[PDB]
Amino acid sequence: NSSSMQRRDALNSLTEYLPKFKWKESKEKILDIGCADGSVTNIISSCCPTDFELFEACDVNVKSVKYATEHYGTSKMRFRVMDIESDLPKEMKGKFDHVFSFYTLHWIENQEKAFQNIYDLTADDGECFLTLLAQMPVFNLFDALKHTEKWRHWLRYIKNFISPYYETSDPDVVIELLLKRVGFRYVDVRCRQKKFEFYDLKSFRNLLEAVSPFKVGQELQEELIDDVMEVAKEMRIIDTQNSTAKLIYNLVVIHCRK
Amino acid sequence: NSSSMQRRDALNSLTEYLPKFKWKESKEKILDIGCADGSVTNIISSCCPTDFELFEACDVNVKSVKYATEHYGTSKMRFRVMDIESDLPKEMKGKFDHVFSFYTLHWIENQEKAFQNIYDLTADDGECFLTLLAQMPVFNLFDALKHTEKWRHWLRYIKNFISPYYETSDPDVVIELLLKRVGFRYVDVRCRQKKFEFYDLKSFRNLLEAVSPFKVGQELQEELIDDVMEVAKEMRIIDTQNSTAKLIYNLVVIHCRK
Repeated sequence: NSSSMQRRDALNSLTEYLPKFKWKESKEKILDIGCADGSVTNIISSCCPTDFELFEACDVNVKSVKYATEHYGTSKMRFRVMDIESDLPKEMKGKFDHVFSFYTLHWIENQEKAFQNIYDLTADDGECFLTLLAQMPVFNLFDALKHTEKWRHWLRYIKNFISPYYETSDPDVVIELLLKRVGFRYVDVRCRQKKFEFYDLKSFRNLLEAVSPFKVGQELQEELIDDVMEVAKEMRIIDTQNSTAKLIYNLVVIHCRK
Repeated sequence: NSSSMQRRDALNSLTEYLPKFKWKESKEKILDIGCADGSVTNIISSCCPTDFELFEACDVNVKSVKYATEHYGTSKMRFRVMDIESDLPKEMKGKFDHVFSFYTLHWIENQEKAFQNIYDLTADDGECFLTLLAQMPVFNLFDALKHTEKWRHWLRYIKNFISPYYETSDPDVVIELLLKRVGFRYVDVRCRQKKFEFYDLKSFRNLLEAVSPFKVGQELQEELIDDVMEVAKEMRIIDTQNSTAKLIYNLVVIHCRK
């Protein structure tokens, strides 16, 4: 049960960039896109040196984890279920002075919609701090499995989708070009190479079981992840001699203002 | 219910210094002095890029909060009740490759004992990352109340104690001199000026109620903290016109090796 790399990365990126944004607000309404567990939300709020006396809003699509935090993240700092790929509830358009979107580790289908939503959810002279993934071997892992002669036929009807910036050259400029066109006045995108090591394959298997894009039966789910773990060895994502797994991935840190 | 300044400070100091220490260990046993809520312990573990497959040990003196986290911080990463001012359980002498001690906000009676314990709890070529408080108006606040003609007589038998480094000039050199004498081969002590603002007096009162060094009856505890809040206005720790409270305090960041 480790979501640690998301938590570690959310943390290091937040701390590194805290000094770079200006709050200069008497009241303040802050939104956190892809909250999941409130572990990050709870440290964000404490690390934010501003008033935000109420309406620290946060959303996720998985509604079990959201409610699980509604019980734990506590009151007088709102929780919600929401998708940023869905059409915007106009009620909260331009409601938030600060938006946080740390990477989800679920493949996103439509980016510019999500970016346009981040643009529409932000008030004026309001800041956005987003991180997302340019290269992530976990995505490459499942994609390969989707293309094994065993599974290729049965997962054909599942949509791979496309990121206009994922595993492209200079994803930082691509995303900068996109965000300006969406209307963002200030933007500052940087690539950060990250490494996360799993010291037992059981920990690695639990991530893949959490992240699997595939809806196999309780019957098959074992067999599926067994074959992903095998593909992971072929890919050298797993060290077969150490029984370790190292993820080398590229993080895109977006700091922008409207 | 905000322990945020301890959490915010633990965080910023940890992240800033993560790149500066070398793990270079195959196994690893890590101890966290003054754990309280496992909020910091849970982010430390995720931010530590090392094996520590088991024996991530942690202690506090208040046994309700410890058990409260034993239920929440989960298994295969040990919890314990312990005081670092008490005589060392030899069982864990030189057991830990990394020791963390983020400041407690309770006045410590004996430092060199605690420092000597930090020295005895650490294995060889093992790192210590400690933060503690050089100047903190909260301590000055209660001290003044201890010396009001109303309370002076009734709190006379309570011990004020002394820090050889607290509200001294160059506390950084004093603590460096002490830690070397304890035996530490590498030491690197720095002063960090910190500011934390409370935007309502109710939040401030809840801290003081949590931190109060004084054992007044449920009957009197209200009257006591009412008088601390009044002393806080006299001290200009509380802005009477904004109904805010700003804490300007000095943090001592210790990075050392045996």
